Order: sequence, then C-alpha cells, then structure tokens
Amino acid sequence: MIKQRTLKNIIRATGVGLHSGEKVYLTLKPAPVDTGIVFCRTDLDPVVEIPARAENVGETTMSTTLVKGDVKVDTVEHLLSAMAGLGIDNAYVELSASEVPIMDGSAGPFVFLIQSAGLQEQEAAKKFIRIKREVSVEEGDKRAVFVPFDGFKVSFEIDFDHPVFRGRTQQASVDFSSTSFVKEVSRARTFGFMRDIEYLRSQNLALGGSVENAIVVDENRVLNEDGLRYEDEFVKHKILDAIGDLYLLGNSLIGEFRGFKSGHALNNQLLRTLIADKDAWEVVTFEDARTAPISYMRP
Ligand SMILES: CS[C@@H](Cn1nnc2cc(C#Cc3ccc(Cn4ccnc4CO)cc3)ccc21)N(O)C=O
Ligand SMILES: [Zn+2]
Repeated sequence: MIKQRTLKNIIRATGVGLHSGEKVYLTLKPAPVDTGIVFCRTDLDPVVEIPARAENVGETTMSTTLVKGDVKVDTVEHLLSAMAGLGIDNAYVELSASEVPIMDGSAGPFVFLIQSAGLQEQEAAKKFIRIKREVSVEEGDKRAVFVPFDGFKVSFEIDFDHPVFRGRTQQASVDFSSTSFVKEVSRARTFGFMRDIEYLRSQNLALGGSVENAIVVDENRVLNEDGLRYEDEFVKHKILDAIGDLYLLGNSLIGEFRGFKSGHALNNQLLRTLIADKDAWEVVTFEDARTAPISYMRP
C-alpha cells in the first residue's frame, strides 16, 4: 500500500513574514490519518483552524492567503510545496502570526525541518486525485492547464517584460520521480526586480524582504553576492509555487500541470474549475505501491 504520512515528532522554526515583516513562531505537529494539512493561529483566542484547501483561499495577490472570517494565514505556498514534495498528508501548522515565515525564500529549509523531524507512515492508503480530462483556464495571455499523465509533471513558462540574461522568457519542465523535488525544485528562491521591489516597499509591502530570502534582480544582473542556485532558478520557483497551490486540492495529483505566465490567482482559478468539473478527476489509492505511477522516498 502507498501509505499516508505525518511527522514522527513536533518541530519548531522561527522567521519573518516577507509581506508583513512580523516575527512568527511556526510549529509543525504530527496529525492522525485523514486530517490533511490544517493551519491554526495560536495568537488568537479562541485558536482558529483553517484547512489548507482551495475553498479556504481568500486572496491570491503575490501569495496564496487562507481566510476564515476576518482571520488570515498568508504565504502558505512554499511550506505547502515542501509538504507536497515529501508526501506529507497529515500535519497541524501552528503560527503565532498571520504569515508563514519566508526562511530563505525557497522550500529547502521546510523540507530540511520535515526530514529532520522524520516522516511517519500511517496505516491508511494515501489518496490521489487523477486528472481524467484536460481542464484549462485563460485570462489575457495567461494560461493554466491540467492534462492527464500517468505520473506527476509540472511545466512552466514566465515572460519578463525586459531581457534578463539576454532573453525575455524561461521555460522548465520537471517529470517527478521520488527525488526530483528535493534536488531540482526545493532550493529555488523567490525573486523580485529592483524597480518592482522599490514600488512594493513604497506601499509598505514586502516588509520582511532581503537578499537573505529573495533573489534581487537589478536590470539584468543578480545583486545577491553568491548568485543563482540554478541556471533557471526563477522558472523553477514558479514550479515550486504551483506545486504548493496544487496541494490545496488536499490530495496528491496524478497528472500534468502547465503554466504560461500563471501565478497564484490563475493557479487558484484552475483548482476551482477542476474541483467543479467532477468528470475530469477521481480519487484513487494504490494497494500495490509497485504498480502506482508515483513513488515517494523512503520515510
Ligand atoms: C512570498 S514571496 C512571493 C513573490 N514576492 N512577492 N513579493 C515579493 C517581494 C520580494 C522582495 C524583496 C526585497 C529584497 C531586498 C530588499 C532590500 N533592498 C531593497 C532595495 N535594495 C535593497 C538592498 O539593500 C527589499 C525587498 C521578493 C519576492 C516577492 N512568492 O514567491 C509567492 O509565491
Ligand atoms: Zn513563491
């Protein structure tokens, strides 16, 4: 059987919210079978619980925000990507503030935190959502699509408005084996252009941002002293974001995602459209892991 997974132990991290600039304490707690990823705001009385599900998304401007009443959890995409990548089904994420800490701007520190706490396989079949039919959404020149594929694959194209490393676009495609996410995606940091960042800062946004958690591109040159972790780090980061948004389906996907200048807003539109189109998907489990189209690393 491909089994559900949780953490073996509680683990803690601290960081700053990139948007809010607030110091936040993060606790990952093990959870039992069929819990899913549940976020909680520990700083509120009573404590408020928000399942990490498409129906709980309230804002998608520059990050995915979960909302329940007037209670928000901002920037869930990078932590959710790490959980998707490692195959964590069940976890409580307890936050002392309205934003997940940015860490280094990738999923790398979250996958390390999770793999340090250890993975616990549970005595229940892991649930997958299979893409049975193509589903697509467009808005102007932007496109996001689910395509049937016996496995998990994510393609992305981004269009910069000017030349960066002497071209206007980057494309990447990752056909996932057990090991692809940690090695080729997890370390891809978020990025901003200096002129955009200057504008975001003027409007009192990106208050936690720095070279320590973001690639800063001034014109066509990277300002970060040590440069890039991958040649195509920027498009690999959009693949990271997309895997985090896809996990709001609450079950691991069997199929292909393609993004063309997509972002959190259109990614979330795709998810809502797929969820509505019940003939395009079906929940499945694998009692024989050897015949399953997706493998996870050993726990
Ligand atoms: C959760 S992140 C999101 C994409 N996203 N959205 N907003 C963002 C803001 C930034 C930033 C930044 C920043 C970097 C350095 C500095 C210091 N500074 C300024 C000028 N000169 C200096 C050097 O002294 C100031 C701000 C990066 C990515 C962003 N994402 O990936 C969603 O998925
Ligand atoms: Zn991101």
